[PDB]
Amino acid sequence: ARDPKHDILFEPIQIGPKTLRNRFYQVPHCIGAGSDKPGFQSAHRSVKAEGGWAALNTEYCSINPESDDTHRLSARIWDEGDVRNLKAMTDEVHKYGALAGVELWYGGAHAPNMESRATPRGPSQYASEFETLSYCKEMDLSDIAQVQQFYVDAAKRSRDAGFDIVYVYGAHSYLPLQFLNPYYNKRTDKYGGSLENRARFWLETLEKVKHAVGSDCAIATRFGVDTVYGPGQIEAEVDGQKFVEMADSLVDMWDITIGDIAEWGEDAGPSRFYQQGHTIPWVKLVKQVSKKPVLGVGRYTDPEKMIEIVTKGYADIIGCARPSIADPFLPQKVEQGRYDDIRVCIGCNVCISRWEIGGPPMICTQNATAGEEYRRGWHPEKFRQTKNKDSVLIVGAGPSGSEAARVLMESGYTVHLTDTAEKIGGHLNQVAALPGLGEWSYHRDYRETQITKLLKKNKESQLALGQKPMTADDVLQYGADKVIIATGARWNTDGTNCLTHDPIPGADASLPDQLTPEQVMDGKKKIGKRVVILNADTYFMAPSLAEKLATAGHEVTIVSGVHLANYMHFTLEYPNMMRRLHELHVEELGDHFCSRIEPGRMEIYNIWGDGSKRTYRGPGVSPRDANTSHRWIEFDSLVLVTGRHSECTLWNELKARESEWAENDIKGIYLIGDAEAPRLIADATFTGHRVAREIEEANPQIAIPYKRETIAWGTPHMPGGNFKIEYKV
Amino acid sequence: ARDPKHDILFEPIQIGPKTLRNRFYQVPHCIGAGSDKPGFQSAHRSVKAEGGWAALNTEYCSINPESDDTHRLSARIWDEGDVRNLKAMTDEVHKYGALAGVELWYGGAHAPNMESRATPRGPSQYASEFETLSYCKEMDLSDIAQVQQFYVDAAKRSRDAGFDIVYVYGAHSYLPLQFLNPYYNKRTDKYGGSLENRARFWLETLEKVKHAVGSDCAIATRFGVDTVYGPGQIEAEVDGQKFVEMADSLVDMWDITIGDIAEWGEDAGPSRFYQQGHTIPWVKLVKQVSKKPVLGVGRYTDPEKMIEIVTKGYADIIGCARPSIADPFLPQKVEQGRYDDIRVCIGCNVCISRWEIGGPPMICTQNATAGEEYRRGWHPEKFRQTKNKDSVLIVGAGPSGSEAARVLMESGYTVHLTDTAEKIGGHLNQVAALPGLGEWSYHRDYRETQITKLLKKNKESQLALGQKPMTADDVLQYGADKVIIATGARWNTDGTNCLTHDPIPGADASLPDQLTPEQVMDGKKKIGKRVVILNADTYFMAPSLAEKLATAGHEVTIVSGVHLANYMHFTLEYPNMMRRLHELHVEELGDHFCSRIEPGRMEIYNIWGDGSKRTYRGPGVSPRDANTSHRWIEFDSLVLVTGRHSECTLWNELKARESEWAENDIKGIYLIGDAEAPRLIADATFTGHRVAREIEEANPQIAIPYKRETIAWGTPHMPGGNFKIEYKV
Ligand SMILES: Cc1cc2nc3c(=O)[nH]c(=O)nc-3n(C[C@H](O)[C@H](O)[C@H](O)COP(=O)(O)O)c2cc1C
Ligand SMILES: Cc1cc2nc3c(=O)[nH]c(=O)nc-3n(C[C@H](O)[C@H](O)[C@H](O)COP(=O)(O)O)c2cc1C
Ligand SMILES: Nc1ncnc2c1ncn2[C@@H]1O[C@H](COP(=O)(O)OP(=O)(O)O)[C@@H](O)[C@H]1O
Ligand SMILES: Nc1ncnc2c1ncn2[C@@H]1O[C@H](COP(=O)(O)OP(=O)(O)O)[C@@H](O)[C@H]1O
Ligand code: SF4
Ligand code: SF4
Repeated sequence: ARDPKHDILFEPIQIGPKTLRNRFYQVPHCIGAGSDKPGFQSAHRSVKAEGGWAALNTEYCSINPESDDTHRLSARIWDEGDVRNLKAMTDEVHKYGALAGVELWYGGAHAPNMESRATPRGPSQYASEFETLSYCKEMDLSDIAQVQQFYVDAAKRSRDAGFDIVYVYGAHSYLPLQFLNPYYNKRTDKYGGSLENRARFWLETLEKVKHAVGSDCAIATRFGVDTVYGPGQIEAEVDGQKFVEMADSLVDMWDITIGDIAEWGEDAGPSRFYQQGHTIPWVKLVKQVSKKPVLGVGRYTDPEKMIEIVTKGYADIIGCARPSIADPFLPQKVEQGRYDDIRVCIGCNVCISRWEIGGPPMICTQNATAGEEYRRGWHPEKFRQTKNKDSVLIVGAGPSGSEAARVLMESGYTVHLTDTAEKIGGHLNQVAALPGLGEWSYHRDYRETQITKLLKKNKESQLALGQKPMTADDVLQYGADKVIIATGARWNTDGTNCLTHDPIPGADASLPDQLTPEQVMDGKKKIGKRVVILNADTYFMAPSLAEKLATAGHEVTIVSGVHLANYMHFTLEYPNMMRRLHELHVEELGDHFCSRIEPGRMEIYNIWGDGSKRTYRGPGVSPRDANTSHRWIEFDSLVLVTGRHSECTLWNELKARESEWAENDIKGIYLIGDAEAPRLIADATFTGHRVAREIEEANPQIAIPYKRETIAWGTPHMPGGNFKIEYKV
Repeated sequence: ARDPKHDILFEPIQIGPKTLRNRFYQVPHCIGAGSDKPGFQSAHRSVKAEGGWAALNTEYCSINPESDDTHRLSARIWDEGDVRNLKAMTDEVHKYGALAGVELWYGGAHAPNMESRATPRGPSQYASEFETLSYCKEMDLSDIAQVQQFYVDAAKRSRDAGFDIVYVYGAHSYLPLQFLNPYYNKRTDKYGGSLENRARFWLETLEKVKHAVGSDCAIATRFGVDTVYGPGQIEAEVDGQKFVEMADSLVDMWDITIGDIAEWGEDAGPSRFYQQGHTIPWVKLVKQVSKKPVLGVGRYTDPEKMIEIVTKGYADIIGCARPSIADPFLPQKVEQGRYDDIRVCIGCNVCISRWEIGGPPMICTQNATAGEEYRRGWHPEKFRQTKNKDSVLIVGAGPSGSEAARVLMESGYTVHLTDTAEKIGGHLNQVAALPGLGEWSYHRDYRETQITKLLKKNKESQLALGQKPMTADDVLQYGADKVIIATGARWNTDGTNCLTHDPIPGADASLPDQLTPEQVMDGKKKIGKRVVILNADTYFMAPSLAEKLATAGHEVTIVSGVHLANYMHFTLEYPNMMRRLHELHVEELGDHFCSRIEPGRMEIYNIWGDGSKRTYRGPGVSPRDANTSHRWIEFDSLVLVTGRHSECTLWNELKARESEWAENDIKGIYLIGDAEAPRLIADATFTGHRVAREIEEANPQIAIPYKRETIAWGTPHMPGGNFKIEYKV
């Protein structure tokens, strides 16, 4: 039963001519579908509609070809073909009684236009601080009228597509905000200077959009109320609140964010730096002066926090993006009082990293069905029930093993999950202990909670933790119909890395002065004062250990052969991470790797040290002059973060003795997660989810085909268009 | 008439059961089309078929979902949908009497599989040196059987699609090469160790493919004969030649390359480092031991060079990739003796940069129609003729103005091209003078040659160089019906940059100790010993100037607020560029920018110097602790490379006096190229080509829409498939 305190979250709220059934609102957010993958777009949004969310929005939607984000993927409302594709989403969302919204976007120079090759226009000419080679043309008065017209035309197509909510997008430093912000706007005419002038472009656009579709659609505006850069850009109590007062009568609802685009991690707060509700100080400032419904994201996943902001008058609606990805059924579970079934977002930003990389579909660390709803037919809360009585033994309870266990149990199988470790979680139990990664434990907390309750539904299922390591013989005679090996991976101990694919002479983590990430995290092995971290990995391990060690008083130097924290650019953690390492005085030696290690010292070299000229000098000799940049640096302790290797000995033994499987009535043994190949936690979780869903297929080791959303030759995107080659001659 | 010496280039050559009509062969190369953009794929290849190329190949073609290059785009031959889409290309190519080929690809860990989420397999487990977070599973004997079967199935699907040539792709360190190369292969079974064991995987695969389609298709293999890393990887005179001897009986033709994947710029040699025929020393070693037709790329654009390699026995066929993109009609022009009509590739690698970025379609600096054949209907050699007598005045003869002039003249308009400069080329004349960029001149040599020739066909047209700068009055009273302003851009002189969008206090290129790129290239202003280059641009200017000054004896330090030469990662010039700067002792100070400048000194700061923690402290106050990393550095001369701005003064005046156009019989004035917004030379060229093609449209300032190749909701990619959402429950 739902706690009566949460009843307020289920009261309807009027937004202009529309009514939200409850206070759960999915703000606009990327998923890697746009108007190019209609199935993905409709399935992902409609499951949330089924899940109870009051309104579902598309991601930023380009109003015209001159605002093309390629290589990144945005939605598009350019023509009739887009209207058709996007309607599939509004139709499916309406089916479950929810509203559908679109976020009208024009990016200025922030849009690289790599597909269209068109020229972006802006208030003044500038080179984007995000897309450094992208420049825009300064707009004259007719340019302004024309772009405003693009918005009107787009709003009209949106109504045709079935959208109930139309946004004039002014967050993440996009067009309307560029005119408002002096950082971009250097004009001296009526569209620049004073706030009245700087606000003019936005005010006129809102008015024109309202005039065109305001009777049929709710007009909302997304606004970056503070750029969080201090004086120089937008400040909430200066221009921020004043603009709200000015535009209040034209808008039906305010959707608030903070930050710009280069650092939008200030908005999409990674759990590494920000807790739930991190945006409250800025968001509440809007309610204070607005007379319209206000909402502002803040990684809300806890109903207690949700009621707090609402009853305290900080917001009227609960806007979420990531929380809705991790759990499309969040509203329903709160309504039904099923608090323990809520799959809480861990704020890892891996979903976002996909958008930033440009082009690939979204994936989620918690929800392995995100992005898979349409192409694989995986509903996050509905599982195909087994008709047989097969039992499954799962060796390893990490992200992959525990997810496979959870899905199989949900499907009705009898499962036996075992691990030598005392708790479910595998390597993730160590990872969440790294500085700032505490919330990543929700991944294992959820699986622990779920597996425990699922055990009550089938007494033949068993959970055996803190056990002795399973052996080949133990597995063969266990008596399970099928076996899933999810034994994980370990960090290399001999220097093996992606640059050479070979060990490094002198690297041995069993030595007193060398450690692996595991040895550092266990905290038993002593670590000297001067620490050198040798890195060949582009994600979080090296910087996280550097932070941990520096805060403990060690002198840290990171020698990196690959771009340090590269992947963190995509998760939006990079800027604050660099600032953190800087305040801790961590020295970084990029573009360098190690050729040999000795006790207390190592020889490093610049990776660009070979001669620039290539000459054919015959066999046995390099075609470039020798690298002579080698130099030795000393250390008290050397931490090796060179790469990982699959722990697949058990698997290898079982495979060698495959002929014995039949004799023991073993129908199949499958290898998943890091034990198959070291992966991102999200993908490790996915492999477990997949073998569980496809356990009855011919070969669960390899995935069955998924529906592909690619154009079919002979079918034009434009209704009634000619698909054939036509040269203009 | 064609020079008799070039007759040999038109002799047919037998490759297995197929015959090449001449020696012009387009090797496989990316274009950003794959199987996702069938129109782009068929049009781009067929124009070359019409241009006389004997055979046209697709780019690398994935044989199975576990070799998915997303975010990069490759062709795919996974199912019937792909066969349908790819057949569009083979049909169109056959229409012009040419053969079509497909390059079967399996990438190992080099394929990040971001769309499929599948696990790649390889000879041993390793983390790709290219995709550092991508690991593969070590293959057992059944894995090997299964992957070889993938190739067979792909080959069979290829034959169904109408391909005449089927490749087993073993270049760029892909699968077959991974088994042959000790760098990847650490196996101890019959597939590792000795050369015969290392070659086993490739040999078996070739044999199975030949057996499956060898009677209907020619079997070719692409091979990286030398990884150009010296001992440790493949060496031409060691394993290289021997593998050729072993496989010779199985292949119908050898397609040779050099280098790996991380640095394939060694293969696709940038003119900055390599001249035409740079691969010869390696390629010739193959013909030395082979009995089958050999071909090896080398940026061949000159017929004199083409006949040299053939008559000297270095190769039997002329394989080209880039030269075919710059000029789809290269073969026909040679055949007809029209040597001066050949549009020579400048080896800028901008086409390639688009593939590396991942997702965007290809563009060409020389050929503005590349990628536009299908979507815009632009044929590179056919222009729609005008039916009126309009004359067009073009102010500025740089990349944009000269291309607009060329296309207008080809279309039959009377054109008046003028510039204050002595010759055609604009800023490109200074750029080609930078160290190693000499071949970029071909862009202006081509336009100079064509314009000169086109003037002869219309005596009303005129070329006026070395003139006084055109003023608004001059333009208004000139007498032309339409005017095109192509006045270019200039580098900023006040420190204005993408980071702040404002000038830097103390920045003034008129002072004796500060210079702009133009001042450095003119070589008149004196430059002191210690030079500091302040950079905020991510392409070639800062590195090139640094090289130029260092070779001249100056002590150079580059202070960069953006990732130095980032765009060069995409053009494949980065590795050799960094080695060059290192040899020249150029110091780099990344992650730093400039707050203020004084005579002989500048104050710099670390861009990550602000506090990592964000706290709301009200208006007027920054939410982060202040950056205190500021320090002063000295210099004798400071070179400013902070950004560019459009030179649009003339345009602005004309627009202000728009009311005067009608009375002077001026129908319209258009702004193109860098004057509209600083662009890459390729896009500047594109703007000129576009206004020219659309001069008769309602508004030539804005492009008319192009055909979009996006799926239409309601049409499944799989023929006979269901497009509706279907959950597996
Ligand atoms: C995968 C992803 C992509 C995003 N892209 C958009 C976008 O298209 N448009 C937009 O206005 N905001 C975008 N957002 C930002 C979200 O709207 C939101 O402001 C952010 O995720 C914080 O909300 P949350 O803390 O509830 O996730 C994106 C967020 C996510 C998760
Ligand atoms: C735009 C582009 C993409 C490429 N992609 C491929 C590819 O898919 N498969 C392949 O084997 N080679 C690829 N290449 C490499 C070319 O096949 C060729 O080896 C290289 O460009 C050198 O030939 P050229 O000097 O005549 O251009 C690519 C080259 C270009 C120009
Ligand atoms: N022989 C074994 N018997 C039981 N548990 C094992 C055995 N070998 C490894 N494990 C357990 O398997 C788990 C693997 O988890 P983890 O490394 O997180 O992998 P993944 O990320 O693939 O889920 C670890 O908790 C480890 O204790
Ligand atoms: N007022 C003018 N009259 C004539 N030519 C001009 C005038 N202003 C600039 N130019 C010329 O216009 C040309 C612009 O070329 P460029 O900078 O290469 O631009 P783009 O790359 O756009 O073609 C330069 O050669 C410059 O001399
Ligand atoms: S990928 Fe991570 S941050 Fe994104 S919704 Fe999932 S758990 Fe949340
Ligand atoms: S973009 Fe450059 S390197 Fe590529 S085909 Fe064109 S001129 Fe050649």
